[PDB]
Amino acid sequence: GRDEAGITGTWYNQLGSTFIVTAGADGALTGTYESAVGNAESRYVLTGRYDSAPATDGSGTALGWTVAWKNNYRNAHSATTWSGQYVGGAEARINTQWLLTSGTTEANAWASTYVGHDTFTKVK
Amino acid sequence: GRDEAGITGTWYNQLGSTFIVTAGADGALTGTYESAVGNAESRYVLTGRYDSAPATDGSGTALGWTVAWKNNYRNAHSATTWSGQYVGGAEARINTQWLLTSGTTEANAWASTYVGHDTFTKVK
Amino acid sequence: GRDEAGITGTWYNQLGSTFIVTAGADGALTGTYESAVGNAESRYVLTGRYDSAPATDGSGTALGWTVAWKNNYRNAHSATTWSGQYVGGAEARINTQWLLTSGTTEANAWASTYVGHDTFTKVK
Amino acid sequence: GRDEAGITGTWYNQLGSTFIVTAGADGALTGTYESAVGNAESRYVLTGRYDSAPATDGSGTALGWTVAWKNNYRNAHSATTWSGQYVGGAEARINTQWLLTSGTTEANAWASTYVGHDTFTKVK
Repeated sequence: GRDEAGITGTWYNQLGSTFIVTAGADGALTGTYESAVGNAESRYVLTGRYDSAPATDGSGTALGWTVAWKNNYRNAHSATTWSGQYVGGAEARINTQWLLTSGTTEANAWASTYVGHDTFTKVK
Repeated sequence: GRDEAGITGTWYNQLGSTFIVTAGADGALTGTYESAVGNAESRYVLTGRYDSAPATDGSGTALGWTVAWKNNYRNAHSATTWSGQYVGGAEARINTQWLLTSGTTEANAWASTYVGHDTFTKVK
Repeated sequence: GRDEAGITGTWYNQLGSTFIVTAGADGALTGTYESAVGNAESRYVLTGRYDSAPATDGSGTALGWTVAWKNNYRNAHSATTWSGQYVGGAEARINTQWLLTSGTTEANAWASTYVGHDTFTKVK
Repeated sequence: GRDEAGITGTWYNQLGSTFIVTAGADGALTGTYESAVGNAESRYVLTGRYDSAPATDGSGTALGWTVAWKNNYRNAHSATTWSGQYVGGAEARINTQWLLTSGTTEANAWASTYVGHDTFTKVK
C-alpha cells in the first residue's frame, strides 16, 4: 500500500491511549489497543482495513478498525469501531470518529451506543 | 465463543447487502461484504471482532467490523465500520450503527463521514 | 412551508415516545416531547427548524429539533438532538438519527454522547 | 439559568464559523449561524435548548441547537443539529458533535446524514 510504511507503528490519542498497528500490503490492519480510560486494562486485539491504493490528489487514506473489550484481565461486553483517515507528512495524523456498542437487553438497546472522536499522532 | 455458531453464516440487511462472516473461537470476525448500494461491486474483504464470552443475563453480544471499499473491480477511497450487537433466537438479528469515512482533502474533511444504521437478519 | 401541514401534529416513534410539533411558515418547529424510556417523565419543551421550501424532485424535507431533559418534575442534565427528514404520503414518516449529550466532568467527557435512530409515524 | 450569562454571546469554531446565541432563563437558545464551509452564505436562523439548572459537581451544561440551511440567499435542503456541553471558565468552550441530514430520495437515504464534531470558543 502507498501508506503501508506511514501507518505501521505506534500511535497515541488525546486521552493517552496507545494504538500499535501493522498495515499489510493486502489492506489489513492488525495490532493491539490500550485504552487510558473506561473499563479496560492492558492490551486488546484489534483488526481492521485500509485503502492500500489511495487517491494521489492530496486526499487522506480511509481506514477503520475494531476492538472487542475482552482480554485475559477483563470483559467490558462492548466493542468500539474507529472510522477515519490517515493524513501523512511532518505532523502525521489519523483523524477518527468512533462508535462504542455495549451488549444490552432489548429494553436498554436505545442507549447501547456511544459516539466520539479521537485524533492519533506519532508523538506523546 | 458462546455465539460463534449463532454469528457464523450469511446475513442480509434492509438494503439487500450480503454479509458473509466466520466467528473464530478467539473473538475474530473474517469474511466478505457485498453492498447493494453506493460505489461498490462484488465482494470486499472484512475483518472485525466480537465478545466471545458475553453476559448470561439476556444481553446481546457486542461486535464490530470494517470494510475498506477497494477490491479488484473498484476503489471508492472509503471505509465503513459497523458497531453493534448480535441478538440470538428464532428471529436472530445483528443491530448496527455505522460510520463511512472517505479520504478527503483537509478543506473537505468536515464532510468526510456518513453515519447510518443497518439491521441484519438470516433471511432475505 | 410546502410540508407545514404534513409535519404539524402528533407523532410516535418505535419506543412509544410522543412528539407533538407545530411547523411555522418561517421554518420553526415548536412543541413538546414525551419519552417512553430513560430519565424522563411527562412533557419537555422542544424547538427546531425545517426546510420550508424543499426540493420538488421527490426528496424528503430536512429538519431537526432539540430537547433539554429538564422540566418541573426531573432534570437528567442532558439534551438530545434529532436530525432527519420528513417523507410525506399515505404512510408518512420522519426518519431521524439522534445525539444525546450529558453534562460530564472533563475526565468522563469521552463517554458524554449516545447515538441512535428513531422512526416517527402518525399512528401508534 | 446558572450559565445563561456564560452561554449568551458570539462563539467561533475550528472552521471559522460564527455562532451568535442568546440563552433564555426558560432554557431557550435563539440566534444565528454563519458557516465558513459548505453550501452556505450569510446568517441562518437557529433555535435550541440548554439545561438551565446544571449539576454543581463541576460537570458541563448540556445543550443543543438546529440550523435548517435555508435563508434569503440559498437553500441547501439540509439541517444540522449540534449536541454538546458548555464548559465554563477562563478558556470557555462548547464541545459538540453534529448530524447534518439532507433531503434525499428513498434510494439515497442510506447516505443522507453526515456526522462530525465542532469545538466553539469565545476567541478567534
